Amino acid sequence: LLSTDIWVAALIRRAELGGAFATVARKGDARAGAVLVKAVDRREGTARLFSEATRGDGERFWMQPVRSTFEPDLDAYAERAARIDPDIWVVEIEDRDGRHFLTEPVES
Repeated sequence: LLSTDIWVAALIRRAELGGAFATVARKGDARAGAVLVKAVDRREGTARLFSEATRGDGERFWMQPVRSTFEPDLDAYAERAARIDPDIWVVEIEDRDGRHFLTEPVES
């Protein structure tokens, strides 16, 4: 369907327009690479990590494959994810409200 780099450009653009700091921490495969999104809440001093999942009808949503108030656990997960999948993208978003700027549904 849509090349990952196009989707990543839209996410970065949206986050930057919202006042967040958004950067590509790992540039994966342009056309079909999976994406990890690390959303850091600057105010609460906490962070979340989102990975891709699908519903029994093919609809895309975001799941949290690891949950921790200790940010280095999310960094440990991202490093392992890039060994498991060398085509993976990692996008880090730093926002005053911890917004992830994702348009697809998210698992709380």
